[PDB]
Amino acid sequence: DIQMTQSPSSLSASVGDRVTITCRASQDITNYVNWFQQRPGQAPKVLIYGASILETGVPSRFSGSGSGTDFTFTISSLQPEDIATYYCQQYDTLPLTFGGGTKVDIKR
Amino acid sequence: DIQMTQSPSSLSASVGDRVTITCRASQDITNYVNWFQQRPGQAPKVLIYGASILETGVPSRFSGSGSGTDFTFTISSLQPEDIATYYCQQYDTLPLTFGGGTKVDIKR
Amino acid sequence: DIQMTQSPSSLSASVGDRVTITCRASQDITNYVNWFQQRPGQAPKVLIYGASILETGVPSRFSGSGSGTDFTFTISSLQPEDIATYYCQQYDTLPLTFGGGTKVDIKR
Amino acid sequence: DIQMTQSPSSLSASVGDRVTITCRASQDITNYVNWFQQRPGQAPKVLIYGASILETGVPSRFSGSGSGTDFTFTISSLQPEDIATYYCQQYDTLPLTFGGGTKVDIKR
Repeated sequence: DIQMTQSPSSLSASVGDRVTITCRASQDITNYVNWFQQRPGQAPKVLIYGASILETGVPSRFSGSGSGTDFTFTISSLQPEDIATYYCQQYDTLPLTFGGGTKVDIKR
Repeated sequence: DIQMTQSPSSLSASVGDRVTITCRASQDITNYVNWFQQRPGQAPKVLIYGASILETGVPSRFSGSGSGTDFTFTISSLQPEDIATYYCQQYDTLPLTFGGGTKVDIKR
Repeated sequence: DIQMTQSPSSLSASVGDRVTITCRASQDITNYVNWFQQRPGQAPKVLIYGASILETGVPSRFSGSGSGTDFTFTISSLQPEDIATYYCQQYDTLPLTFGGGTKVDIKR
Repeated sequence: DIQMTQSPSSLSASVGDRVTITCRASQDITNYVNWFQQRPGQAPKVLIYGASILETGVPSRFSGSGSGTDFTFTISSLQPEDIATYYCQQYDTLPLTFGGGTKVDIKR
């Protein structure tokens, strides 16, 4: 359908680091991308929608960009609370496919 | 902001057993409900879209029904391999929202 | 002295992915940065010197940039041979300090 | 391209023992030799620079000598914690090059 390739699949970094996650769509999805945060045992939580629109009450350290086939999710300055798996989801054409996830770990 | 309520939050079924999980919408979403299967350590996989339409290559023991606000998801005979967390997601109104998920487990 | 902060400290990706590694220097180092590749049990091998100069016989998929305090190492398209730990080293002021390394793993 | 030859490639010493590793330069590098300690899973750490100058906070059982092309690195009494791979690096001529390293181990 529309394939979302997400990289890296895992990353470990330290607090205050910049974290960049990408998503490449199989075809032009314009800016129909959701970025979700999923803490363990939780349900994916909308961070960014419309590829670059931050959901109300989401720290400004999270940002997204791109259009077309290449999207970027940036965590400006990793904070101890950010441990989780991040996902991109295209909502352009059904089925609304998800990239593979990026497991973010924070080193002591 | 459509809230999606899902139950039960956890289950423990013996393989062979039938499973029904529901999603109640905080409003009329017609039939725009995605049902996902999230395996442990993997990304959410589309099982059903359009509330009842099965995805290509999805086992038929999986069925979806509902229209409006109430939706049901059924696994006809829990397989050893159905163990995962299932989620409903609304695609009516932006931003797309998920229900809390249901953690389906197998007993011994 | 001069502190090189490198992120991420670990990453796992797939073949054909773009990989971006950064190094932030404590102070202006101009373009006095070495990027090394270290396969297990091996000695660090110079990939890039002068921050952006590729060492003779190094695949063009490896590139580097930046000046001042922010340097980037990019692997254009990860290849199965690239499994290793990557390091930045500043050679501006003694002692010639190393960033913390990025362990690159490739998922099947 | 200065080649740096280092020996031995491996050692196995009993704690208390004295250790000498050398680095022969493929040419005259005066005294620009770095000696690094690379612990298992960590980045290279500067022990000696300027061939013989000890780094701030470095144990004195570590000494460096040589000028020209031949350099020696000595650990006066191998500590349980000296287990690592040591490396010499020339900083005379670009690009900076490392010797093959010496994997110092402790016996039982």
